[PDB]
Amino acid sequence: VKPNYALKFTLAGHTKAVSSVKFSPNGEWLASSSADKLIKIWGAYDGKFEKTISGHKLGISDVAWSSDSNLLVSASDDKTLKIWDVSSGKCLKTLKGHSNYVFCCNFNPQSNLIVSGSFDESVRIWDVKTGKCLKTLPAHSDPVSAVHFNRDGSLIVSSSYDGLCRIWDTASGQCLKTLIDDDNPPVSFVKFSPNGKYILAATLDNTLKLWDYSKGKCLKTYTGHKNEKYCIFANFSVTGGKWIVSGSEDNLVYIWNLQTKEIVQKLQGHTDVVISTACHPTENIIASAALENDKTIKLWKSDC
Ligand SMILES: Clc1ccc(OCCCNc2ncc[nH]2)c(Cl)c1
Repeated sequence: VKPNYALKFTLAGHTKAVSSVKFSPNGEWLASSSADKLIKIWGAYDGKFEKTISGHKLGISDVAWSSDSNLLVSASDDKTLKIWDVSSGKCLKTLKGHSNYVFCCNFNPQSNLIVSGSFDESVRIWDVKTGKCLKTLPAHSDPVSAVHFNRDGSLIVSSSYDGLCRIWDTASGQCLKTLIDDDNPPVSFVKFSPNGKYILAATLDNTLKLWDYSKGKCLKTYTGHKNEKYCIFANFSVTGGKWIVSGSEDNLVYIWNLQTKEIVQKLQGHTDVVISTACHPTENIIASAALENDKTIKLWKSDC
């Protein structure tokens, strides 16, 4: 009914704020991106540093894995995304088209496509093999904070400081849905649930909400943490108990019971804002990463 996540490893190496951490789908690796313009790879189970991947000319806000765990895509302040072959370290493609900072990115499950969101208020859909932009979506009227494909890649969800979450048809580019609550504070993060029936959205009023989007209504609300300034990732934890996991501006990792909405654990250790968390695909392992005054990544493990 409660997990018992405890610190196992602290991963040090980035020289500026860490922006994002993601587990490879095959569970072997952790990738991290940073304001220090670098991507670093780490052992998911031992926390052992593996390699550094370089090339962006400015800081990196996001990194994501392909489904086969062989490629990474990164989103940078240099207005580009880059596709990387992880084993060789080579930049396969540089995706050019955004006219300002690229803030978020993801592969679709088939991993033939990349979606990106930018400060330029647009969402773009890219072809992985050619590196060319397929669609530019006039998605929002403020910076785009997050983009995510659903389980079969037919849908994209985006969020923005303009207070909206929007659902897009991947194939046509048409806006299928706009989610409005009773109010519209900036939306700082969004992603589909594993089954694709729900979306989880963070707003900069210290609140996480679980939405049934097809019915366009809020089902759950998660509070207790602090989130008023940063685009903090949130996760569905599914390997053990069903949790909601998120970072917080009080330097803690918050874990909620998905159903009761109660806080079931708060992980202490970081010394600055926890901007990013990730959940291991098969083991009860959480990765967390923190901002400039901390710079470390932490690996936590629970027995349930
Ligand atoms: Cl001061 C500051 C401000 C922002 C930063 O990273 C961007 C936020 C985290 N990325 C993200 N959230 C959702 C999609 N990508 C960092 Cl590293 C430092």
